[PDB]
Amino acid sequence: RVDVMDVMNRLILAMDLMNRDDALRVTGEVREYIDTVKIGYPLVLSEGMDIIAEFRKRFGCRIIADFKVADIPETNEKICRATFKAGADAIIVHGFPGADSVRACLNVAEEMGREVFLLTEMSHPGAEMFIQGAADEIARMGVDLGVKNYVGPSTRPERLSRLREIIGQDSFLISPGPGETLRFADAAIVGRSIYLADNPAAAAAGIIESIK
Amino acid sequence: RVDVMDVMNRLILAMDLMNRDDALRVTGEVREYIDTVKIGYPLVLSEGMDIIAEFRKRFGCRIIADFKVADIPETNEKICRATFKAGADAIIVHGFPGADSVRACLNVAEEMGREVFLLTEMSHPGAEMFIQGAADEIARMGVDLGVKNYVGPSTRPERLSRLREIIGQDSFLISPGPGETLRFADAAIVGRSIYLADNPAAAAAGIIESIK
Repeated sequence: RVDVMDVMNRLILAMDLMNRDDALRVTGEVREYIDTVKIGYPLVLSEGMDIIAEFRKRFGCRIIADFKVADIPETNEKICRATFKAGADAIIVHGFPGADSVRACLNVAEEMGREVFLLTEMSHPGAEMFIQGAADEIARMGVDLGVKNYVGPSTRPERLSRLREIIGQDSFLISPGPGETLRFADAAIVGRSIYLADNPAAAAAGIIESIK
Repeated sequence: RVDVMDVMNRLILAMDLMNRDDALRVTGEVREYIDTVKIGYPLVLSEGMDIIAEFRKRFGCRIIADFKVADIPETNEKICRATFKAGADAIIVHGFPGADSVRACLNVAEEMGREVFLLTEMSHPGAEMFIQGAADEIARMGVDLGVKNYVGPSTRPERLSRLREIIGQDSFLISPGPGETLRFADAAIVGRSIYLADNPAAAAAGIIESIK
């Protein structure tokens, strides 16, 4: 599909290291394989929001800010604006706080020509308490709102199938990573297997060969 | 109660401005009235995490990082660690992602001798979709885990009495403001009516008068 983003090799690097030197080094090594890097609070709080501009200027990669935005609408607006001003191409937002909080993010994205990803579900043990039960409704809330980009877990492939069912084949979906993840998701997110590898470039290359 | 924090005059400043000069100026002006300042991502993402150390060194105020932490346990750990390293006395965490994500924050707080506040409920319109229905259970989850500090809304006083009922009289509870708020909460949080006032110092003093 043409109106959703193109992620090189369907593989997104989760750059979860907290040290700038380490983060830049690994990312540089895999740039021939990956053009989209997901950055979280661990790195930006440790090293500064300026690191986003650094990734983009050094490597020309797309940056997804995995900030799991989860505040009231006014605060969400401010967070999204500060994040997009720093250069992020996209931001990941929680749906649990409801439609107004999501729309606040969509508004700033509209103003600044950036993207919003709705996080529908998480896969860590405690997610079963509240998140899993809300996930389908959060996905539908996104769809009813024209959200185009989603994040789903890939510890349960069949959940991805339900999610893909709700958001349609048109929507852009990314999920952690693998063969059956990519049967549902447009791109897989990979972290440790790359950034902790003795040879990250080889690790990335290896994963892509599997993706065939 | 002695094992819960003392907030000067039961009044917490919500420092929601995004530029460092304005933020420091207002906070300085109210330091005679307020010793506890809540700061959020809008300010720290715009100006850097170093601003926390600045508030503390300049004014000797307690800093609560309103980061609404809402990630998986490992990432929550890293977020709390970076935040406490930067000097925050306390951090606010979402309960919706479940007990393991909260406990991760409690672990780092235990290691570093800092505090965790559990956010039980929000009051913005979209909260009715998912958060309000989960609020009592999130509060009970906090209690079952010995969380001692809580954040609750103050747009519905009766919700505060429900929350106070669940967490007990021993727990520390903070909520937006203030007269009816302080029947239930230990301290009220105030933002705009102080930081946008032509005379913040007078605004603060004015509010404290009404609290007697």
